[PDB]
Amino acid sequence: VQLQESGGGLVQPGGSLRLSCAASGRTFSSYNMGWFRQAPGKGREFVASITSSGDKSDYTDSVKGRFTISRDNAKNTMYLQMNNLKPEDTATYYCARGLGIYIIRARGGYDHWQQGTQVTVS
Repeated sequence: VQLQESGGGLVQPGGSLRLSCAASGRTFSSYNMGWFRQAPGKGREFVASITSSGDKSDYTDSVKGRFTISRDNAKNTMYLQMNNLKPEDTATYYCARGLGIYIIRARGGYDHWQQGTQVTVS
């Protein structure tokens, strides 16, 4: 296991949830880290990602202004703060990471994947 997700569960529409993703401190700040999500019968949609240093981040259009990705390199933990949650956001959320040489938007850059956490908006 390279990545361990926390957070998830049930949320009311308009509510908030924080996801987190931990990895080893040895190499933590060498990797971009992001979140993808998957609804049954569909593919893995990019949600957000953040560069190794935390200086750059990006988001899929439908979550801009609602979700914020951040990382605490000191604590070896990355976060997705999900605010104003909507039915469209129900999915399994996967933490992913890839070497910092990749641009964060490159799907092909994500080497490691967590097991996923289910988020259901009531």
